[PDB]
Amino acid sequence: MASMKKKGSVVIVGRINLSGDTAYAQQTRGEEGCQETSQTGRDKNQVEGEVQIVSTATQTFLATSINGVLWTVYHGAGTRTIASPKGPVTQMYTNVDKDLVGWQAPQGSRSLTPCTCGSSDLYLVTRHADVIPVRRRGDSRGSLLSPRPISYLKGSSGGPLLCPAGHAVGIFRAAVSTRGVAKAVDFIPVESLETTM
Ligand SMILES: COc1ccc2nc(C)c(O[C@@H]3C[C@H]4C(=O)N[C@]5(C(=O)NS(=O)(=O)C6(C)CC6)C[C@H]5/C=C\CCCCC[C@H](NC(=O)OCC5(C)CC5)C(=O)N4C3)nc2c1
Ligand SMILES: [Zn+2]
Repeated sequence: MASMKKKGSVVIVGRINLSGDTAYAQQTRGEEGCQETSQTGRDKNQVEGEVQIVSTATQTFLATSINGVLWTVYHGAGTRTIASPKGPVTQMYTNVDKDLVGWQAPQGSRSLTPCTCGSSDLYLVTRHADVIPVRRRGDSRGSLLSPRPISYLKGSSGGPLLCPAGHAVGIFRAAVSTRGVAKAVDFIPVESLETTM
């Protein structure tokens, strides 16, 4: 069929700045430039940092570099390429059973180190640069110390859960809610990433 369309690439549209004493979101590309970059797959913007804000034509979420792989959720990215300076980059990891995908980390990004602390005092980083204390409750669950409406977590899948030392403990996947209040989060453990690799 000569009519059949191709889905666009995932596009980096900003980042969560964790460099200093204050966490804050930065936008690096507007909606229109995102639209064109998604269709061409050609993204000339400089990439920095560990947590990227990413978008498709219809969804926005996060992606996190750990050990030289930019990781995110399958329910956001599907099987899509990511835009890069030389054109679309095909996924190097895809696992729908884990809700997980990964591409080679962009040039200029910084990678988080996988946590080996065994600590259960975690920190979730959201797309609004909120740093949310989370107590680990199992291999893939943690409770929010201060619950809040799921609205505040929407769009943060693909972001990191970090240990007190700033290592990557997991990738935020799903919210566990009661009457619209997020009491707990479900995440992909970093060990599951390390095994996928
Ligand atoms: C298609 O192929 C696949 C393969 C595997 C897969 N595996 C999943 C677990 C999954 O789940 C769905 C997406 C996910 C998010 O919503 N993810 C974010 C998020 O932010 N997404 S997002 O906005 O960035 C978006 C949509 C990308 C743009 C983090 C939340 C934030 C708010 C959630 C509010 C309402 C939703 C509450 C819900 N809860 C829950 O399902 O609990 C289950 C469990 C743990 C047993 C009890 C929930 O979280 N999700 C539902 N889809 C798939 C799909
Ligand atoms: Zn650690």
